[PDB]
Amino acid sequence: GDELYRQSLEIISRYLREQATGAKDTKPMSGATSRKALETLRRVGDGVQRNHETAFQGMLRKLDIKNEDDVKSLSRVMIHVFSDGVTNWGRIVTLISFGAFVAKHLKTINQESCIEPLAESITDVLVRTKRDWLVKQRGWDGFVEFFHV
Ligand SMILES: Cc1cc(OCCCc2c(C(=O)O)[nH]c3cc(Cl)ccc23)cc(C)c1Cl
Repeated sequence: GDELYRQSLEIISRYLREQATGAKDTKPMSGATSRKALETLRRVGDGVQRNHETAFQGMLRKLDIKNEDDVKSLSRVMIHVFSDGVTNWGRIVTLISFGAFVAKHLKTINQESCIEPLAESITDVLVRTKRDWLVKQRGWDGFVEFFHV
């Protein structure tokens, strides 16, 4: 995906590590288009883990994530849930927020090494399945606008 992929991997990766563990990545992060996306994501996102906790918990249970090898096998189930039907920014937040929910879990069991791979995985599925649509919304820029004020 090049630019779209590089940008999405940064937003999602930082958001997931931010979610499990505190704290920002101080490194400046080819655009402030990314900073604006992280913040929109940070605010619209924290609700979702709240509201869907039971369901999220159930899904994680089925998944059985213990190690890095398990994270590498999640793509098919991840595409399965994501690509059915209608696309919107809200569905994307849900893909990303679960990813953050899964990421928190990864930390608890001291597998924080797995988070980067989880992010790569999520970004692959997002850009592969929804690429054309995303380009149409202008990508991350379209995202911040859709949720603005
Ligand atoms: C990181 C990650 C994200 C995923 O998101 C799939 C699409 C979002 C979604 C949707 C959805 O967009 O229809 N419904 C969900 C329900 C639960 Cl319990 C969890 C996620 C969703 C799905 C999986 C399996 C994984 Cl591992």
